[PDB]
Amino acid sequence: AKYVCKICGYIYDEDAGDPDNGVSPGTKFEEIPDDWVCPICGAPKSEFEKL
Ligand SMILES: [Fe+3]
Repeated sequence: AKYVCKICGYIYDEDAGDPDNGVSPGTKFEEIPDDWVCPICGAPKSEFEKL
């Protein structure tokens, strides 16, 4: 699945993950640590919406 950051437009793709910030490819959005934030704008997970 893909989620968009409502603040800046960054797309979190579960297939790509966010390796530079400790999230390997395949990690579901729900499993990402609660302290992880948008790598572009710093928005918390609450500001993402599932596409
Ligand atoms: Fe963002």
